[PDB]
Amino acid sequence: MNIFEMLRIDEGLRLKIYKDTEGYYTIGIGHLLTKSPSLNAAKWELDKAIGRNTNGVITKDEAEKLFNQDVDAAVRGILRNAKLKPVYDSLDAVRRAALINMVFQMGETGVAGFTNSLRMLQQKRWDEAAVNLAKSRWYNQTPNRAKRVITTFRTGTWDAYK
Repeated sequence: MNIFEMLRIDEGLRLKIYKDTEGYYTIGIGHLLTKSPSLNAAKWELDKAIGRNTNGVITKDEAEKLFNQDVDAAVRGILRNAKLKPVYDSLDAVRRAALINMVFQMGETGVAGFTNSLRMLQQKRWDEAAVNLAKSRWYNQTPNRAKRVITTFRTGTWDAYK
Protein backbone atom coordinates (compact mmCIF):
# COMPACT_ATOMS: atom_id res chain seq x y z
CA MET A 1 0.00 0.00 0.00
CA ASN A 2 1.14 3.52 -0.03
CA ILE A 3 0.37 6.92 1.21
CA PHE A 4 -2.04 7.47 -1.62
CA GLU A 5 -3.92 4.36 -0.99
CA MET A 6 -3.78 5.06 2.61
CA LEU A 7 -5.24 8.54 2.48
CA ARG A 8 -7.78 7.61 -0.10
CA ILE A 9 -9.46 5.42 2.41
CA ASP A 10 -9.08 7.87 5.26
CA GLU A 11 -10.59 10.83 3.38
CA GLY A 12 -12.93 9.13 0.92
CA LEU A 13 -13.92 10.71 -2.45
CA ARG A 14 -16.57 13.17 -3.37
CA LEU A 15 -16.91 14.90 -6.63
CA LYS A 16 -18.98 17.57 -5.30
CA ILE A 17 -18.72 20.24 -2.81
CA TYR A 18 -19.07 18.94 0.78
CA LYS A 19 -18.49 19.97 4.36
CA ASP A 20 -15.59 18.65 6.51
CA THR A 21 -16.10 18.09 10.25
CA GLU A 22 -15.46 21.82 10.97
CA GLY A 23 -17.84 23.23 8.47
CA TYR A 24 -15.22 23.70 5.86
CA TYR A 25 -16.10 23.43 2.14
CA THR A 26 -13.98 20.55 0.78
CA ILE A 27 -13.78 18.31 -2.29
CA GLY A 28 -12.29 15.33 -3.93
CA ILE A 29 -9.95 13.65 -1.52
CA GLY A 30 -9.65 15.96 1.45
CA HIS A 31 -9.15 18.89 -0.73
CA LEU A 32 -9.74 22.03 1.46
CA LEU A 33 -11.48 24.58 -0.67
CA THR A 34 -11.91 27.38 1.70
CA LYS A 35 -12.32 28.53 5.14
CA SER A 36 -14.94 31.23 4.13
CA PRO A 37 -18.60 30.36 4.76
CA SER A 38 -19.43 31.55 1.41
CA LEU A 39 -20.19 28.59 -0.73
CA ASN A 40 -19.64 31.06 -3.53
CA ALA A 41 -16.02 31.42 -2.50
CA ALA A 42 -15.62 27.64 -2.10
CA LYS A 43 -16.80 27.33 -5.69
CA TRP A 44 -14.41 29.89 -7.11
CA GLU A 45 -11.54 28.19 -5.32
CA LEU A 46 -12.40 25.12 -7.08
CA ASP A 47 -12.67 26.48 -10.57
CA LYS A 48 -9.39 28.10 -9.79
CA ALA A 49 -7.94 24.86 -8.70
CA ILE A 50 -9.34 22.82 -11.58
CA GLY A 51 -8.75 25.49 -14.12
CA ARG A 52 -12.00 25.55 -15.72
CA ASN A 53 -15.48 26.36 -14.60
CA THR A 54 -16.79 23.40 -12.65
CA ASN A 55 -20.10 24.61 -11.19
CA GLY A 56 -18.76 22.83 -8.13
CA VAL A 57 -18.58 19.39 -9.87
CA ILE A 58 -15.42 17.39 -10.66
CA THR A 59 -14.05 14.28 -12.24
CA LYS A 60 -12.20 11.35 -10.66
CA ASP A 61 -9.47 12.52 -12.77
CA GLU A 62 -9.45 15.94 -11.37
CA ALA A 63 -9.75 14.79 -7.81
CA GLU A 64 -6.78 12.43 -8.28
CA LYS A 65 -4.49 15.01 -9.65
CA LEU A 66 -5.35 17.48 -7.05
CA PHE A 67 -4.84 14.61 -4.69
CA ASN A 68 -1.30 14.21 -5.97
CA GLN A 69 -0.53 17.85 -5.47
CA ASP A 70 -1.87 18.04 -2.00
CA VAL A 71 0.34 15.27 -0.93
CA ASP A 72 3.45 16.58 -2.53
CA ALA A 73 2.57 19.89 -0.95
CA ALA A 74 2.31 18.06 2.27
CA VAL A 75 5.57 16.38 1.65
CA ARG A 76 7.25 19.64 0.98
CA GLY A 77 6.10 21.36 4.07
CA ILE A 78 7.56 18.54 6.15
CA LEU A 79 11.01 18.79 4.55
CA ARG A 80 10.82 22.45 5.13
CA ASN A 81 9.98 22.02 8.84
CA ALA A 82 12.73 22.07 11.46
CA LYS A 83 10.82 19.95 13.86
CA LEU A 84 9.58 17.37 11.26
CA LYS A 85 12.47 16.94 8.99
CA PRO A 86 14.61 15.02 11.34
CA VAL A 87 11.74 12.79 12.35
CA TYR A 88 10.79 12.10 8.78
CA ASP A 89 14.44 11.51 7.98
CA SER A 90 14.47 8.88 10.63
CA LEU A 91 11.44 6.90 9.66
CA ASP A 92 10.97 3.97 7.34
CA ALA A 93 8.75 3.94 4.36
CA VAL A 94 5.69 3.06 6.27
CA ARG A 95 6.12 5.24 9.21
CA ARG A 96 6.48 8.27 7.01
CA ALA A 97 3.27 7.46 5.38
CA ALA A 98 1.81 7.56 8.73
CA LEU A 99 3.46 11.13 9.44
CA ILE A 100 2.40 12.52 6.16
CA ASN A 101 -1.25 11.62 6.98
CA MET A 102 -0.93 13.54 10.11
CA VAL A 103 0.43 16.60 8.53
CA PHE A 104 -2.22 16.30 5.75
CA GLN A 105 -5.04 15.86 8.08
CA MET A 106 -3.93 18.70 10.47
CA GLY A 107 -1.34 21.03 8.81
CA GLU A 108 2.40 21.46 9.78
CA THR A 109 1.99 23.26 13.09
CA GLY A 110 -0.48 20.94 14.69
CA VAL A 111 1.85 18.07 13.91
CA ALA A 112 4.84 19.89 15.37
CA GLY A 113 2.77 20.35 18.48
CA PHE A 114 3.11 16.59 19.38
CA THR A 115 6.57 17.37 20.83
CA ASN A 116 6.95 14.28 22.95
CA SER A 117 5.51 12.02 20.32
CA LEU A 118 7.98 13.38 17.97
CA ARG A 119 10.72 12.59 20.35
CA MET A 120 9.77 9.05 21.12
CA LEU A 121 9.41 8.50 17.40
CA GLN A 122 12.84 9.57 16.60
CA GLN A 123 14.02 7.22 19.35
CA LYS A 124 12.22 4.36 17.74
CA ARG A 125 10.11 3.90 20.89
CA TRP A 126 7.00 2.63 19.13
CA ASP A 127 4.69 1.54 21.85
CA GLU A 128 5.44 4.56 23.91
CA ALA A 129 4.80 6.92 21.07
CA ALA A 130 1.52 5.24 20.51
CA VAL A 131 0.49 5.47 24.16
CA ASN A 132 1.17 9.13 23.93
CA LEU A 133 -0.24 9.95 20.54
CA ALA A 134 -3.52 8.70 21.88
CA LYS A 135 -3.48 11.31 24.64
CA SER A 136 -4.57 14.12 22.20
CA ARG A 137 -7.70 15.97 21.01
CA TRP A 138 -6.93 14.46 17.65
CA TYR A 139 -7.62 11.05 18.94
CA ASN A 140 -10.50 12.03 21.01
CA GLN A 141 -11.97 13.77 17.79
CA THR A 142 -11.14 11.28 14.97
CA PRO A 143 -10.37 8.22 16.85
CA ASN A 144 -11.43 6.16 13.96
CA ARG A 145 -8.50 7.56 11.92
CA ALA A 146 -6.21 8.19 14.77
CA LYS A 147 -6.18 4.53 15.65
CA ARG A 148 -5.21 3.57 12.13
CA VAL A 149 -2.52 6.11 12.19
CA ILE A 150 -1.28 5.24 15.46
CA THR A 151 -1.32 1.60 14.78
CA THR A 152 0.79 2.24 11.80
CA PHE A 153 3.37 4.14 13.72
CA ARG A 154 3.13 1.35 16.11
CA THR A 155 3.64 -1.62 13.92
CA GLY A 156 5.27 -0.27 10.85
CA THR A 157 2.86 -2.56 8.99
CA TRP A 158 -0.13 -1.66 6.88
CA ASP A 159 -2.35 -3.96 8.99
CA ALA A 160 -4.58 -1.22 10.26
CA TYR A 161 -5.43 -0.59 6.72
CA LYS A 162 -6.04 -4.26 5.86
